[PDB]
Amino acid sequence: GDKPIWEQIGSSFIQHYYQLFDNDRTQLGAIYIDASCLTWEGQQFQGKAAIVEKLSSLPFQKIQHSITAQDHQPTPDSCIISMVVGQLKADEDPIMGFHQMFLLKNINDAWVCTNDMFRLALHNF
Amino acid sequence: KPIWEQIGSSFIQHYYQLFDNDRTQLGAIYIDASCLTWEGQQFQGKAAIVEKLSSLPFQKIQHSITAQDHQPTPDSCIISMVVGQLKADEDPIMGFHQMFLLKNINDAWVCTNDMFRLALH
Repeated sequence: GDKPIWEQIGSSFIQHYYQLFDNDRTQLGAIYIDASCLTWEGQQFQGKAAIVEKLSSLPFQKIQHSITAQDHQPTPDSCIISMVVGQLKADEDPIMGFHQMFLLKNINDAWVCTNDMFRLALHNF
Repeated sequence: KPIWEQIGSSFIQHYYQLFDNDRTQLGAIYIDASCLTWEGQQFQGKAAIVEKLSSLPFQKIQHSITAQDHQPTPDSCIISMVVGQLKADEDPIMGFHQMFLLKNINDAWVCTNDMFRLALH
């Protein structure tokens, strides 16, 4: 009928997440649940509480993301899985590349994030 | 190391070993209803997947993993995320991103979802 639902939901989710991320990361708790997991630069965080503290604690003042590419697929358990590739610009730091992954689940008529993995692309020096 | 990391690590080892050696044998780690997104293009089902992979235009390929992250999901699956480099034949080294969703079926771990993307300079 045109665009599959996972494409629609994934895309809108991604957009909403970065907007929140780029304007007020303290509001990020809304997209996670207690059983959510976050791996940020190789470090794992379990649970909404620990996740939000971590993200709230980043030393950036101004952050801006840019998506180069996003891919979405439905999973067998009816979840939505997405892979994002893009660039980040924080404060006066140099532009960095990153990759992000999200696993979405519909809970209570709502799509929430149960798994989030983020890793920066390092410059080969 | 946590259980999920042990499984993820092995799977990837398995995957790239096959990829780099006998890619026509990759079917072994997929299921009939597997899904592959390769550079933005979708390949649905084992048969489509295998053809696609077997058909890549190079003869020799080699991968190297720069970083690998693994997580367990609430529904018993495992998500494996990798960043790396590869060299195919005589082409220059290219950066890449790959992600896998692993499921335990019939007592073994298989890949149900696979997403691959080359990095841009």
